[PDB]
Amino acid sequence: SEQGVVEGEIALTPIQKWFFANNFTDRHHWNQAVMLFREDGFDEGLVRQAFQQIVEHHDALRMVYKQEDGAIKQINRGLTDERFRFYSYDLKNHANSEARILELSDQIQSSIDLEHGPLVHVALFATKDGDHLLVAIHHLVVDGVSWRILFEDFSSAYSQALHQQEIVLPKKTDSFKDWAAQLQKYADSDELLREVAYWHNLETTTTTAALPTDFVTADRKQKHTRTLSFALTVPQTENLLRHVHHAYHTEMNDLLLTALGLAVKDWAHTNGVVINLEGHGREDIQNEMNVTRTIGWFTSQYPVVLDMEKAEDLPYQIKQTKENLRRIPKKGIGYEILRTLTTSQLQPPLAFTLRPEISFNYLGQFGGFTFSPLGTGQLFSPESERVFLLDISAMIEDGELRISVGYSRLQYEEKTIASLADSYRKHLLGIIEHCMAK
Repeated sequence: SEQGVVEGEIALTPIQKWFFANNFTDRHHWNQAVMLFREDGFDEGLVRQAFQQIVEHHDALRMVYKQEDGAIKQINRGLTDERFRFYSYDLKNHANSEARILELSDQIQSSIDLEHGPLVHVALFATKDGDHLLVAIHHLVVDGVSWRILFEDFSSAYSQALHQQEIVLPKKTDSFKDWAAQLQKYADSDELLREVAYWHNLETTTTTAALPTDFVTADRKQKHTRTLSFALTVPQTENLLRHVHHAYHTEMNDLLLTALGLAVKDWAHTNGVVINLEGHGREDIQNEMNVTRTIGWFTSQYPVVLDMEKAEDLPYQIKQTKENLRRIPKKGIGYEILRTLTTSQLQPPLAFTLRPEISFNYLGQFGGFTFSPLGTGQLFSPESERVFLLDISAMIEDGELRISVGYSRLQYEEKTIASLADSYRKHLLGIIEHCMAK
């Protein structure tokens, strides 16, 4: 892994190709953001010095996207242009802090220039009760794991800055340019060709059953998106984290998907649902690649087929799903590589016919700052089109496993969604109390 400054054109990864093929409205407004807080406040001269080193260290944050001849070309720029856009607000005397911060946050969320950059927007909101720091980055160069690297490096860069040290960050891992270059070689490799029989077997043995909606609409705009969330108590979560795993020796994704399949069964009255599960995507694509400290959009999407044939036997149900995901090779990273990067007609005719309507994503459990209670503002454009009928996220914060279901109000009433969420909880509690008795 080189430690210099990476420049030049990079190839579009499958998750990047999937973003452009959707043809979103205002595709420049499609970000991920976090809002930080510090009671004693931030120093803007130190925040700028930290981000000046972060964007120089992580070369993927200097990316721009050009639409020449209709095709899209992403170039990793050098240290010649601006590395980030900064916003400074002095709201120490203002009346309403939340309504003013949220209003300014949304404007910063929608002002990302994709062709000329920069893709990183940093906003500092100074109030009478501390300083709020908003960090909004376009989703094309960041994902969940990349944000954990950001929290580590920024907390270290800001620490070295106040101690009047020259900011020294850990050694660079493989660049995002090297990953995408190796991704095409692994795409045309023969190890990936050994997966075609599995994905082809999956696409032919499944029976599609459309999920019921309260209403039918052709308006998939993001402005109609609402979220219904439920959380578990911190004794229920630690039981799920420390006392229920090694009875079946499962992982987090096994128990969360088992209770999800039974929830859809008690809610939509089905026995088979195809879920669009998302993985970290930092798997072994040969060449001994290392992307532990690499920031980028590595998200891998692949359909998972849940079976609710016999929901009475919960022991048989958990073992059914646990062994269902073990059958998947390399965490499904090879699925969309086969439909976006592979340059050969695969000997078994793979058609990619599975169209999942539910998306699942487990973000994981979430040291110098603190996270602000304020929101980040609208992350997508209000005119942006919805891709999935239901977006189900899962994260652990403050010792509480908190599930969130995203839906459109033009398709579901909040009561229909609340039934699926209450059915999802009555199975999560049933699993932890069943796995703790074993």
